[PDB]
Amino acid sequence: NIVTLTRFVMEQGRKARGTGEMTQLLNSLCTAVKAISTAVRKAGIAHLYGIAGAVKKLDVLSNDLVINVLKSSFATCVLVTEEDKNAIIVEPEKRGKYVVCFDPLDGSSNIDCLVSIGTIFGIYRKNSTDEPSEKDALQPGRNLVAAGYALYGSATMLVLAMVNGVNCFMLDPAIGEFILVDRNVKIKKKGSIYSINEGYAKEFDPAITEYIQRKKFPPDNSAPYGARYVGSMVADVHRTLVYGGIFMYPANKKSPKGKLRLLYECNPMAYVMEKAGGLATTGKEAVLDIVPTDIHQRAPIILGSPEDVTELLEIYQKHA
Amino acid sequence: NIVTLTRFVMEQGRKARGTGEMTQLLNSLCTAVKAISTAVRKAGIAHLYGIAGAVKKLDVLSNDLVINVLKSSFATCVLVTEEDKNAIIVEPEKRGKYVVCFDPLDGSSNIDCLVSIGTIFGIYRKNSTDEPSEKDALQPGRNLVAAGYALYGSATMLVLAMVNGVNCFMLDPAIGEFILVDRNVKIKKKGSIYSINEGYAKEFDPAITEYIQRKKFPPDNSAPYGARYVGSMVADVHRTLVYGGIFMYPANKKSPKGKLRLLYECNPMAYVMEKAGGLATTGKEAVLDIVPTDIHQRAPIILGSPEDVTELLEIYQKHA
Amino acid sequence: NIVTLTRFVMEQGRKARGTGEMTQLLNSLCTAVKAISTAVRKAGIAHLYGIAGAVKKLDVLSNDLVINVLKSSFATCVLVTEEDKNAIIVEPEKRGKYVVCFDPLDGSSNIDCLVSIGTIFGIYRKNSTDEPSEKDALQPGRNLVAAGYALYGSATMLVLAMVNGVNCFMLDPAIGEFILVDRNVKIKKKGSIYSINEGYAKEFDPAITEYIQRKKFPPDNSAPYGARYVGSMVADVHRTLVYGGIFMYPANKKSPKGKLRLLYECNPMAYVMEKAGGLATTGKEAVLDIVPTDIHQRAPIILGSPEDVTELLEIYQKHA
Amino acid sequence: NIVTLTRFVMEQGRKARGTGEMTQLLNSLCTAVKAISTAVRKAGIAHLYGIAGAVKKLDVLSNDLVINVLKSSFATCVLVTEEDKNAIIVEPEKRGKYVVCFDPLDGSSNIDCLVSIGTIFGIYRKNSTDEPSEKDALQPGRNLVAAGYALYGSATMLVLAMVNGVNCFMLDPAIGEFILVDRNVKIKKKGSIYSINEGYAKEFDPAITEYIQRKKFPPDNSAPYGARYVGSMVADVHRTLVYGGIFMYPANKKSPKGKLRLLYECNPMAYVMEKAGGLATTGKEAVLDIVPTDIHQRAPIILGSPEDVTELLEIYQKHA
Ligand SMILES: Nc1ncnc2c1ncn2[C@@H]1O[C@H](COP(=O)(O)O)[C@@H](O)[C@H]1O
Ligand SMILES: Nc1ncnc2c1ncn2[C@@H]1O[C@H](COP(=O)(O)O)[C@@H](O)[C@H]1O
Ligand SMILES: Nc1ncnc2c1ncn2[C@@H]1O[C@H](COP(=O)(O)O)[C@@H](O)[C@H]1O
Ligand SMILES: Nc1ncnc2c1ncn2[C@@H]1O[C@H](COP(=O)(O)O)[C@@H](O)[C@H]1O
Ligand SMILES: O=P(O)(O)OC[C@H]1O[C@@](CO)(OP(=O)(O)O)[C@@H](O)[C@@H]1O
Ligand SMILES: O=P(O)(O)OC[C@H]1O[C@@](CO)(OP(=O)(O)O)[C@@H](O)[C@@H]1O
Ligand SMILES: O=P(O)(O)OC[C@H]1O[C@@](CO)(OP(=O)(O)O)[C@@H](O)[C@@H]1O
Ligand SMILES: O=P(O)(O)OC[C@H]1O[C@@](CO)(OP(=O)(O)O)[C@@H](O)[C@@H]1O
Ligand SMILES: [Zn+2]
Ligand SMILES: [Zn+2]
Ligand SMILES: [Zn+2]
Ligand SMILES: [Zn+2]
Repeated sequence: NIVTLTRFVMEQGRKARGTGEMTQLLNSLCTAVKAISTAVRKAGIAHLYGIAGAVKKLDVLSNDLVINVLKSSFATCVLVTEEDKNAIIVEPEKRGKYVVCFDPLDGSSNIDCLVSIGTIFGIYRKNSTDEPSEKDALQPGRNLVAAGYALYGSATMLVLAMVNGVNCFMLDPAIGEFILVDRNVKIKKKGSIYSINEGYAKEFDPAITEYIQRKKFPPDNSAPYGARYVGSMVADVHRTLVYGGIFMYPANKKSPKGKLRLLYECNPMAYVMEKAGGLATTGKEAVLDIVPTDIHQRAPIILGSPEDVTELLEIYQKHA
Repeated sequence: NIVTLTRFVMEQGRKARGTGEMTQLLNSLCTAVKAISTAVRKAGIAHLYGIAGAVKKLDVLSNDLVINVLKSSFATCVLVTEEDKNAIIVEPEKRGKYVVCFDPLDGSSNIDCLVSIGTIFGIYRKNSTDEPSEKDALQPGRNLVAAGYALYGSATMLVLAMVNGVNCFMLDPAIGEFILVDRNVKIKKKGSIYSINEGYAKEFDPAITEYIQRKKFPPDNSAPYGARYVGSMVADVHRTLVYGGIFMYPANKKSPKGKLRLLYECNPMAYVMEKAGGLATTGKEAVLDIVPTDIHQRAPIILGSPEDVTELLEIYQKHA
Repeated sequence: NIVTLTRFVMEQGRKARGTGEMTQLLNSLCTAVKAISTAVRKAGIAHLYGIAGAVKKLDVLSNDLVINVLKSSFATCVLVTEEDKNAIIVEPEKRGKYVVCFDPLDGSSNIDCLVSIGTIFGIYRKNSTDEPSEKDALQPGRNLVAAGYALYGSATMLVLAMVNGVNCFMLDPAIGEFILVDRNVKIKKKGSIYSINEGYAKEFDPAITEYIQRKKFPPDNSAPYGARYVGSMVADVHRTLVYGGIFMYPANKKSPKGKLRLLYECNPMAYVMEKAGGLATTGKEAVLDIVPTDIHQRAPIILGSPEDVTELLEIYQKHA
Repeated sequence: NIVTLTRFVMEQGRKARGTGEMTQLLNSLCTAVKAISTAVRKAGIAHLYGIAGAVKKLDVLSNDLVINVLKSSFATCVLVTEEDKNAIIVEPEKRGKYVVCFDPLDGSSNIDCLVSIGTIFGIYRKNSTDEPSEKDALQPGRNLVAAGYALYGSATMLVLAMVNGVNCFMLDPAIGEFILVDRNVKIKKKGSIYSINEGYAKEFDPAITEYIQRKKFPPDNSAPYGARYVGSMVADVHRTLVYGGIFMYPANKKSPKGKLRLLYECNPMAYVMEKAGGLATTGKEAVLDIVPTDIHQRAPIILGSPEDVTELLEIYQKHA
């Protein structure tokens, strides 16, 4: 009773009576993630180092792989990449109805020191009948059909959230299959870890400043929270999902609108947190309700266990 | 030309005119690290999920692979594991002269959320003419013949430090060969990242507190440091070696002698840092000079780029 | 423009407007073949040999893997295995409409000396509405919906024939995907290799005896045919498919009805040869037209390039 | 306990008190065979089929991997390849004392239909005090220091024969390690399989003809032998070593000096057969005693179980 991702997606497409265009897209996504995972684990590196006698940095190659494999699903009309200034309009022969927003290799500062990196994606349905253009990507994350990420960590995991729930799949690289290892994931209501880059403590607003303080010096004299900040949003959000706690990347003054991008970092991760029973907020509003105006717009985000996120939203409220 | 770890170790053994007993040992570490890497990446997991009809949790397995493959080398007499209450004395039939101190899977809290984990090891030459015992492991780190670690991060890397210097080997998993990618590694003199678990801020001593303060609000008005703390010592020490900066786990009033263990976490990493041109101090003395009195003794450690560690030792001096 | 087997099967199921039950079955088949290929290449063998301190012969395990993965496709009601005396009736919860006939590891005498072995399968649609029983498997191969084989040779290849043609897919074991490498395969009209076990020359009928003779001593004094007989039907039929020539395993007197079994050796391979433009005959009739009476019935078979098979059928005719 | 090939070669080198130059060489063969095995199994093929948007045919690549990884050993002075018109003299900077004769990918006709293929090698110690030349390769096979082959069949196996005997190592591709699975291999005294290309029956001499006749129609009325002929010498010789029997490629009147080459096909396999207790004859003399006069010279060879080869030498004597 092994459920593979291939079996799971097809079963879901059949219960939903899709024409199979969305199933084709998700199957292409699973193929693109396995190919990236293999290049990230450095298979074939001996050839660069001349094992047979005698370039593509991993993020450019992860980008070429997601664009090609997704264009050949015949299921997308618009692609937005973290790595590309403009939205990619798929050629008419290869068009389908979906819009995919992705970060091809997340945790750019973490690539060379070999810490966990990952791929983040969100899928929208084209809501118009005109030529595909950037406009089709500019939808609130509330409109996502599916979103998720693949983590290339000690093992590779693909986490997929759709209307029905969040499920986690582990890649068995011996057979190239993702196996369902966690069905219907729900985040703990309260965690014990907070995750933020405190080197920006000087630019933090008073509510963040107050909340961190409370985590280190708890008023009630319970144990302080542990701190963890891997530096790759994928890696820090996955641990928040699996262990609980809170992850924050607020507006500071170098990034006054936050550093993380809305369509392919914040919205995918916000949708997974909400399908898992957590909250994802800007501090003032829910991330999935923002209507973007630029495909590379930034938003501050705080996401994680609902009691921890509620505790910080109450501090935001008493500072107005 | 492709220098594999097997070619490198055999040539270093030839230069040194060793009998070949330490080359057999280093070759046995290379095999155990490859077998742990494959298990960590979850190859064969489908069989656990019933793919063929019809769990040695990853740290017990890593522990069992290092002890067995190292007894089979005929090169060791005493083995000290993070996982083991007592020193393991190798049966006289497999007995050789080296003492191997190791942490088989570091970053215990990070195993389940799939963040980078790793193996740490230090090798001593047995010095007594007595029967092998715990005592042959209780040598200052200054007496280490070789030390290093394997990081199972986005790719698997082995870093080996011997008298000659520090060399980095990348595993090419397609051929099961460690390839020399970075020779005679030297840490940057000053970095821009500090790494510490700030959840313990209530229990830090005043030189640590003052130092974190200067990193966040620089008195000379230079730019603040970035913060990173993955939570696995191997991953944080490895990013410190490759990018620079400082890593700290001081005594807090929960772990008043520090948390990390001297024989198999602090001494191996101190020895690597020192052969790469950096420092490793308790804040009061050099880690490699401590005379161990217990195989599971703990020590504080501060390590990293020479200028950053020196800056903290200055602050430690204006407070005593 | 890579076509993977997953993309190809789904596209074909959509053009045919299947409910997706056949697509699910073929996706399970692709997962079962990858798992067998990995166990055949001996991944993990170091664990039998005690790498970590401390049974299922490859054909019993290949059998357990095909039965479990096919039962969990929820698409089969009857299974017939080379290795099982009785047909397997799938439990009602897991039932679907298809009947699958398979040889789990072909070339039993070739397993231990490591020569090419393979998996052979044929799929029928249940043509009745009564309880599944052996009767459902007893259909002429003319009724096959899909048939094919996976060869675990120097590389792993899956050859799949359905009404529309024969296509060959190569496993890239680095990502676990089968990639379409040969579309719409057609066998050469005449080949230059004959494949038969000549150690039975004493029991051969006069038409076989005459035909071999003509291959070694050609009347017209052209070049003799080369001989090849790997000993695994999969391996010998695949070379016949790809290079042309003829493969024969006639009735001799130890196997007076031939040695090869009809439902899971002869019919699958006969269907592939006919979709590829070749012939497969008993010598008297076409193999796919035999109506079987026992699920483990044997049939002689001669298959391959049509001019070569016609030349031997003309000799059969002048010996009556 | 797990004996890897790296552990075995290093201990044999220690027993023999070698300087370590032949251990470096055998370790370089183990690495080149792992890299050819991965290429043969087609890992990374998706990249050729455009998975990332945007061939060194397998024998050229195998050739380039053996020469490069062997020059990098600093252990060879002359290399003779099946693929190379002339002997390769290693640059004085990489020059050592051994002469390596090899066939990089044997079974050229079988590469495209994916039947077992393999690598064959023989190592001589250079004997002249002269500048290295073709001449140091022209030594009788009796002067070989080590010989063996790698078979890329259903699993990858390395068979190594040195003075001590023949040992078989299975590649565990999950960890990239060759594991000792069969120690001091001895061929059966009499087998029940004969292997020859009978398509040449018109050109065989009368002792071969008579011998095949006795195998098919036994005069003492014992059971006929089975016939097997894969078509790749490594695969057929390997099945002869493990099951027994006889392998023959006599001179036919197309190849009157035989087809297989003395330095890198016949001598390596003869040396393995002899260390396993079997025979290797041209029909007239022992293969290992022939004095080569050309690095690409051909010889007939008959090899296999002692009683079967002796039976054929008897027939060869009643005809001259
Ligand atoms: N594999 C899938 N699993 C989840 N829901 C899907 C699946 N396939 C399609 N559906 C649902 O059906 C809609 C249209 O399917 P489609 O015709 O394939 O584009 C999708 O946008 C989903 O809401
Ligand atoms: N492979 C090696 N590379 C580095 N130094 C080694 C090597 N092998 C041995 N040596 C040095 O020589 C000493 C004795 O070698 P051994 O006889 O093998 O125990 C060791 O303690 C090292 O200091
Ligand atoms: N993936 C497939 N490719 C080939 N034809 C198929 C495919 N799926 C289904 N069809 C055809 O449609 C019939 C019924 O499909 P199904 O409802 O899935 O059982 C099959 O028996 C085939 O003839
Ligand atoms: N690893 C080895 N195993 C078998 N015998 C070896 C080994 N290494 C060297 N010897 C023997 O010792 C000789 C000289 O060793 P070397 O100094 O390395 O060239 C060789 O020609 C072999 O006969
Ligand atoms: O160094 P800081 O400022 O903390 O930024 C890290 C954040 O930005 C991202 C976005 O791509 O990393 P990075 O810039 O290194 O590429 C996230 O993965 C991560 O959470
Ligand atoms: O949770 P904190 O207290 O920060 O401790 C993490 C430190 O301890 C160690 C030691 O084993 O991790 P862990 O307990 O999770 O196994 C180090 O890897 C790590 O640097
Ligand atoms: O030894 P012979 O009689 O030639 O039989 C081999 C034939 O039978 C099969 C059937 O399973 O092999 P085997 O008995 O060794 O298992 C075929 O793969 C093969 O073509
Ligand atoms: O076709 P025949 O004449 O039987 O020759 C096959 C023999 O020659 C060799 C020598 O290289 O194969 P091939 O030409 O196909 O490369 C051997 O592997 C094999 O045993
Ligand atoms: Zn990012
Ligand atoms: Zn640890
Ligand atoms: Zn069979
Ligand atoms: Zn050859």
